[PDB]
Amino acid sequence: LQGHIIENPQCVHHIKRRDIVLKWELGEGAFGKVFLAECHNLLPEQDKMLVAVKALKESARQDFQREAELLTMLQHQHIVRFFGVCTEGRPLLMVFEYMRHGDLNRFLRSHGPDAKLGEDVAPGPLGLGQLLAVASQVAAGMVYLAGLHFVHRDLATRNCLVGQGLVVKIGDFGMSRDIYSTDYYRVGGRTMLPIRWMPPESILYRKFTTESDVWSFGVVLWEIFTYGKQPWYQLSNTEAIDCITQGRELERPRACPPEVYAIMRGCWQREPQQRHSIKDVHARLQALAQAPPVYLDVLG
Ligand SMILES: Cc1ncc(NC(=O)NC2c3ccccc3-c3ccccc32)c(-c2ccccc2)n1
Repeated sequence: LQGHIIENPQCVHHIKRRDIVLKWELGEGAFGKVFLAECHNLLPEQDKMLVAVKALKESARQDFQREAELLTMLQHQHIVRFFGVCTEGRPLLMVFEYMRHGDLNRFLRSHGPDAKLGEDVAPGPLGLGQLLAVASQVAAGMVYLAGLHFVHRDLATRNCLVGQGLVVKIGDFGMSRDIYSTDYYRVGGRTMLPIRWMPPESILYRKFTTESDVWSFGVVLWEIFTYGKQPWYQLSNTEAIDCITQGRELERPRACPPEVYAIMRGCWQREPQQRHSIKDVHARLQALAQAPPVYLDVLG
């Protein structure tokens, strides 16, 4: 499964069941459901705090232990915080920080020109500075994963979360194939591929590396500047496979300056070895994110 942390061949904190108090469901997938909950005695000078709890729907017990081990390793400002597990009785639970604004795709769409309707964001569409801040934070999380030699394989805005103060982090609760089924191409009986985010070598040769994740980051950058639109939305799944393998590139979004579109094309070099590194991509976006109003006003 592309995006499943256990596809990486690289101690776990435990929380008592009495310390977790379920509030309501946030979502559900084929592997289980997610709830908002209050977690007691988790962090000092807080006493009580909101968390997102993933409940497991055997080999699944072994998958759970391996997932928990890998999630414990990931500790970064731009990776969704994993607090630990609850193993006393059933269902087994995984506890994560709660991200108020939900997934990045939903956040972009709700703050784009097609939205229906102010604590963390100004009225109307997200400005250039805000779009650059979002992009920079996702790149920072990808720099951290590249540094640990982790290959995501399902990087996309749906697989990022947005918290209070527009803090953006990479992470998901394993429900993207259920919530965003049209973002995947169904092969056989259960295989679902995020082809629109995949480079030619991943589609043609099934090779996944730090470089295929750079390509996916370029597509993320494109989703950010189109306010969450699906890449190749005008194409069917087979038509998108044809365009990607033929070497066609996503058009410059209207809200995207040429400086940013350059960073996107740098992620989309046909040859994996010639794609810019995530360190270089993050350095450029961060520089543009923290540029003074005088400098990015002439970019916009
Ligand atoms: C069946 C299925 N399909 C996709 C899934 N998604 C992931 O493994 N996402 C990882 C990930 C994968 C690469 C790199 C980083 C990170 C990361 C970081 C924070 C939070 C979550 C993740 C899961 C799943 C299993 C346990 C807990 C949460 C999700 N389960």
